[PDB]
Amino acid sequence: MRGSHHHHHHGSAVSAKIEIYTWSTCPFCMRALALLKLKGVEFQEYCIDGDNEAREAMAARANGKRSLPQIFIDDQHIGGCDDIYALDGAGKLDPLLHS
Repeated sequence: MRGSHHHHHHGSAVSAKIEIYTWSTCPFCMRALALLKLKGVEFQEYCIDGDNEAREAMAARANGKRSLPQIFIDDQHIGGCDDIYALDGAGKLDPLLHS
């Protein structure tokens, strides 16, 4: 195991689970994607263009909301584009991404 390794009872290596549901061409989705990309974090985008079934799966997790985008971090519903930008402006987004 050659390398410079961090030990703190981590056990199996896991990380933040970051999810965003989008339409690719929605300007609010595009703005939220830009913010996540600028943070440099690894994240999963559920691009659901034209997919009603996926929108209903999204709504089932997002308090019935079908507005876009919808963002989850470690399985918690964060909200939409305005919500993530508001958190960042308050200095509260970085801690949630783990930093």
